[PDB]
Amino acid sequence: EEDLALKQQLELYVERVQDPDAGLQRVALESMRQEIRSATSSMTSVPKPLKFLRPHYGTLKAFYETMSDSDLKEFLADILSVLALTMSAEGERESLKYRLLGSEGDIGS
Repeated sequence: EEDLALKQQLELYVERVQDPDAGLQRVALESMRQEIRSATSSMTSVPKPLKFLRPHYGTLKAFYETMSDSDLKEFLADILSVLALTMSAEGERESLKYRLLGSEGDIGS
């Protein structure tokens, strides 16, 4: 039940990111960043959040393409740069392109 609840939370966060409200978008993106940081600390297995968020990579890419410049854009660029680790085809430099457009936040996080 816990895995299903986490998957439901992830898809709900994606839907809230798709919502036009800037505040809700910021809240969802911050929650996604927090959970990604928490899960990545597990060195013993591929994070489940990545496995659950794999299908939404194209939708998030389109949403990035549809947004105007803003801090939300930088946070979403950081998220997509982190996500490209598992979905970028060999030779597709999406991660670096989104990182150069991302924030100058601490890489180690």
